Amino acid sequence: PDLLTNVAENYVNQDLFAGIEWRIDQDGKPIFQGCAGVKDIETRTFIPKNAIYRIYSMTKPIVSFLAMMLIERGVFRLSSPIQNFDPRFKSMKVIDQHAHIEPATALITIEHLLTHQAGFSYDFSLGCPISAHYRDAQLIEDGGRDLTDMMGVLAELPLVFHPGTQWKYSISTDVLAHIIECATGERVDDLLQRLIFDPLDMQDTGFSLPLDGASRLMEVYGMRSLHGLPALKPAPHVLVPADLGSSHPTDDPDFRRGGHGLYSTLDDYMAFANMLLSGQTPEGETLLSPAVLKLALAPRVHFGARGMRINDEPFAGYSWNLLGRVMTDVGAAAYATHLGEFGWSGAAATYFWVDPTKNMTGCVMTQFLGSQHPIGSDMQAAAMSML
Amino acid sequence: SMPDLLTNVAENYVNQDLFAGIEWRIDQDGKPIFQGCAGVKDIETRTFIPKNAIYRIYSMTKPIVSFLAMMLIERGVFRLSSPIQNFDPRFKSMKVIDQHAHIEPATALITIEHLLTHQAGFSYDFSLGCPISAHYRDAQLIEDGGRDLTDMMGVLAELPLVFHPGTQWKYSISTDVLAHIIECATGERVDDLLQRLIFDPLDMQDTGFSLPLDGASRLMEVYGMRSLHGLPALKPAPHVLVPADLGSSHPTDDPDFRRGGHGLYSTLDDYMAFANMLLSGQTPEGETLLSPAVLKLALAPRVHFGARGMRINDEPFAGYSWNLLGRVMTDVGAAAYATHLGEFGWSGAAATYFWVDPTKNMTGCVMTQFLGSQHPIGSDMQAAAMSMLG
Amino acid sequence: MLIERGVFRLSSPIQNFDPRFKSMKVIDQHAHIEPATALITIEHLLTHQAGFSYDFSLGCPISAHYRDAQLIEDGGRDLT
Amino acid sequence: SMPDLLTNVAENYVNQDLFAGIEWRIDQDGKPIFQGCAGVKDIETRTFIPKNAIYRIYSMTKPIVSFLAMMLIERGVFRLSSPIQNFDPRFKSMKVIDQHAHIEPATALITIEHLLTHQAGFSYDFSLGCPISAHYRDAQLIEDGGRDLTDMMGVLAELPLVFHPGTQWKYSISTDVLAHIIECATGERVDDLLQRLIFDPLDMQDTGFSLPLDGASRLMEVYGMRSLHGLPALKPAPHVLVPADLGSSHPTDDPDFRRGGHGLYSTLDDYMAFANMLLSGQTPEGETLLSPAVLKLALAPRVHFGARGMRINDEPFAGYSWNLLGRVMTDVGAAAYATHLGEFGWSGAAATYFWVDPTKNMTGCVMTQFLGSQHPIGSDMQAAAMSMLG
Ligand SMILES: O=[N+]([O-])c1ccc(OP(=O)(O)O)cc1
Ligand SMILES: O=[N+]([O-])c1ccc(OP(=O)(O)O)cc1
Ligand SMILES: O=[N+]([O-])c1ccc(OP(=O)(O)O)cc1
Repeated sequence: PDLLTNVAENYVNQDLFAGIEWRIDQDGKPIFQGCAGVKDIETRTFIPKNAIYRIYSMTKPIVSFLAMMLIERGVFRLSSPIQNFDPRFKSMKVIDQHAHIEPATALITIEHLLTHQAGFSYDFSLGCPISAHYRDAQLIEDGGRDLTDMMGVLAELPLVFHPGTQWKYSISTDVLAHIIECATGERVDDLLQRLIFDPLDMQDTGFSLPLDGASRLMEVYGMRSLHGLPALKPAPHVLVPADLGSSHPTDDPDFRRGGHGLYSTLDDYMAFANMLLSGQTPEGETLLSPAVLKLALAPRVHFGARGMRINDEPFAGYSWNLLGRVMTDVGAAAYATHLGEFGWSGAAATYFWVDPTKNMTGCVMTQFLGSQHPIGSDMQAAAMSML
Repeated sequence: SMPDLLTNVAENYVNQDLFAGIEWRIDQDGKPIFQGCAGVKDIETRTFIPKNAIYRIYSMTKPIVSFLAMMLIERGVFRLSSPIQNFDPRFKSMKVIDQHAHIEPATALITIEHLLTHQAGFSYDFSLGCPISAHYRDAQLIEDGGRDLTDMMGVLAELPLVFHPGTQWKYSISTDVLAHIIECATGERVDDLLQRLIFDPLDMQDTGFSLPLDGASRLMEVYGMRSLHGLPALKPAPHVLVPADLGSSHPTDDPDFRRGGHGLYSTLDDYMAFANMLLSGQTPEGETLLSPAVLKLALAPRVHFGARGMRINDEPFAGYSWNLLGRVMTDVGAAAYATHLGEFGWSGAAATYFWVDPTKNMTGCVMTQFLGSQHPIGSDMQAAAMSMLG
Repeated sequence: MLIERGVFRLSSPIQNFDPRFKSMKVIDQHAHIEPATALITIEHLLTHQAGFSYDFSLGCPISAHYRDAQLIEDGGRDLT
Repeated sequence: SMPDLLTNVAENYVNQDLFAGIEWRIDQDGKPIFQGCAGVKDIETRTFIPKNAIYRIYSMTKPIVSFLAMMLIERGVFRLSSPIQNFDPRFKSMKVIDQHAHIEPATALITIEHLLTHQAGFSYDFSLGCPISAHYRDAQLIEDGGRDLTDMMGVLAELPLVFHPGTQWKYSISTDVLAHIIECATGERVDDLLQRLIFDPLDMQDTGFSLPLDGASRLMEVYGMRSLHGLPALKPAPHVLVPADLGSSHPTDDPDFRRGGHGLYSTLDDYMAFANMLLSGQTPEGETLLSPAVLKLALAPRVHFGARGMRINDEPFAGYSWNLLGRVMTDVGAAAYATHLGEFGWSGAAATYFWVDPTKNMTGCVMTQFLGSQHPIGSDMQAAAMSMLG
């Protein structure tokens, strides 16, 4: 049966998500797709054609792919120290949970940024020795602050471990976007447009809305604590519109970030996902060589007993490569997958995957912050089970 | 023939514009042997240090409330092993948070002993890098001095600890929890218990959580830029003699203000009475406040530290272990300033400091008011006194 | 099959379906008892990593209490 | 000037309906310095505590049988290193079981020293979570008091140990094994040996495994809900003053009942005679029961514990190590109630407790009958006496 529809319709019928779209492609063509629910529960408008989503950290694989392109082109390399491009990142310090501060004993590199092993953290990180100082500095909160200036403020704060030595999901993709700007003399949104979006015909993807985008923007729900005091337990899963403050503007021509901030559509994100199966456009234009794509996808960070975790939530059987998660042990996985399946997700519950063993890609688009229901993994499992 | 190094230290500090006013006294065999004063009550006015000047002693409150706990143990109200949840069920089912966002139930009950040793897993609002201090600040545990002790404890009780009770050491709000548990166990207020069991018998008439009737004109001005409850600083505040803003954390005339870990006003003379008593457990007249057996139980080294040593916000207390009342010198060859084996006492945020040295039958106290001092005046005065007493 | 059908998932805490399994404790061979520090999941049950034992388990810190409770012995008792 | 905290403790316990009747005595320099009684013989009848009241002292039997072992060592019957299998071949070829169902041969012989230190690997029927206690209960080792010591030991000998002899510590039935090995080595009965070598010389006329002829009317009633040999409890039995059913585990008039780890009846006065003797190894008249060298051998700390400390059924004995006769205080800074370095003694299941404190030439004993007390009356009485003796 159509497990994907059953999952999505159950979520809508239980008042857990307002609206959901999905598509799964094989060999670059749709084999499953659908939608459930509405754009917004307040007026129950149907999900529009080419509906627009805040994809949050699904921005990261895109910005990471751009960095790989610049590496291939010789702009910098995995081992390049970031201080070479912005000296504000010379002389970093490292703080610990016992209030001890000392100089970093290793320089932060491009590779560290792409692997979240640089020692940065995130404003919303619970129990973190530095997240209070991120919150005070409004790093995530102040969406109106130019990328360049936000980085100056971040650069003055201590890391939470010595670069290279541990893993922690972090604001490092934003650092990467900034370093890209320093290295190229170009803005990251312009680079993304020219090198990735245009070639893949992703006309609806950017850090601001298309001129006709307002009526297509999905409403966002949920109570997650994104820049306030980190919650000691998850907020109740209730469909109430989320307040994004000034963290995520719709029409700021200078808003650009590395770790979040893109608006996209299901169709646009599917084009990016399909490309990751080969490094080419559908017409056959190369965006990244097979060699460098293999370098980007190979498992690079391996995890101990407790596995990969973010705010203590597990990613069972996953390792980290230069673009996001990668399945390295089906016997440890918590939901259907195959060896080498890779991808990432976003705070508003958007999720995608690429499964090279099946030449398969999939994406679930929805808008819920702080979900207590792992819709992304439920939809991947459903799709896997339908092959 | 040794010169007066005590006066020299105090004088230099005042002449260097580092502290406004400083008073000190060192007693031996219960009688003053060195004493002095330097500077003024306040720098704005240069009013002279009044007779019986009054100081906010902050954590020098801790040895007093700890001593009261020991008296109650001696009297059978509770024991070191008593789980605090027996007296306040709000402390049943504690959780423990870590630096990786992981929360789990505590695997051990918090006891009276844990509170007196700072091994309960509590923290403090100003603790830099702490997995929970952000939640303390949001709750305004320290900032909101007007909140009753009992109500503040209800808010604290809902927060997780930062390690499992008994398994580590971290200087903390646990003495406030102890003051509260004392009230739960006895059905009395901690300020009344302190008044009747300690202050009255020792004639400490100027000591309490609010100013005496004639106290306002005797209150020393407090200086410095330490932030007691704001975002913890990444480096020490500059040492500048500017008056400190205490907000509403340390009221002068709130008849219900009472705490375990700070909040007392006292005077040099009153505190010396307490310190001298600690040499024997008796009042000068010979009333026993605490038997020699239980005083020995309280002073014996109880928490021992591992290479890193005892630290608070990463500042070292070199060669010190912890007993039920505060610090205790356990290795002179690791000490960072003059002392003798067994020397004990504590200090307060505004740079007040005292010690008791049983090998010399000596006590010492320096009183001053500076929050966030970059100069360890307490240890400098102790070292000076040690150097002067053979 | 029920996982494939979406009834629950490997990571589902069992207490979500029967709250009698909230607040489990853990015993050891030295008589020490403490609260469990992790919730039991469907995956734990399928892998025998939940911490349960068996009435007939020799040397087990809890099998005596299973035997006293007749868990295996009392076949007539309803599963629930 | 210190008030009578001993009477206060006892009184409160009786007035709170927590214990039926309590007697205590503290001696210094071999003469009574504090003493008293509180409550009644039995709550049903409220009969007053009789003269020379008799108590089941349970594991306060252990220091007595241990002391007899030391006398026999001094006399050359055996040595600390003697393998017990030399005296009873039933203890040849022991096995060791673990919590994972694995059984293997013991890699070391059990010695006299192992039995006196509870390091032989034996356990006890009531031990919660134990790899072997289920088999002890099936065998009715404790329950069947009517079974001769010699026969019970044959049944025990067939069971595996829970660790290899010498490698760990667990409070156990090993003192019963010792009593038995004493009988094997000497060809005499342990009760006769105790009578001749210890009770007679110390004039302990009311002490033995059966009641004196006029004993029944003097026997204190025993209360409480602890289950001595049933399925071990997952949490403490409620503390309720209801008479306890001892079944046939503790007969009053069985001329062959004798054990190493429990079973003696005694009186406060008789036990104080034993305790006082332990200060010197001599009778009041000056007969040597045990030379100073061997008494020192017996009292020196012999088993040292690792962070977790000494525990029995997970209850702590904080700051205590173990010597050949029972507990010994080795760190006052880890102690959970007042004491001095070197204080030693033991206690019994029905809440009887005694201590000897060589630094004060002091002994103390509290007698009461409550099985499974949730209130540590023994330690409370010790703390009270310590507080009263400077
Ligand atoms: O900017 N943000 O609010 C923000 C940025 C990144 C986040 O992380 P994610 O949940 O992995 O997308 C979550 C929130
Ligand atoms: O409440 N307070 O502001 C506060 C309490 C305790 C303190 O700790 P101290 O520096 O050891 O006195 C410091 C400040
Ligand atoms: O035989 N018994 O019933 C028995 C034997 C030993 C006991 O151990 P205790 O509590 O240390 O006296 C308790 C009970």
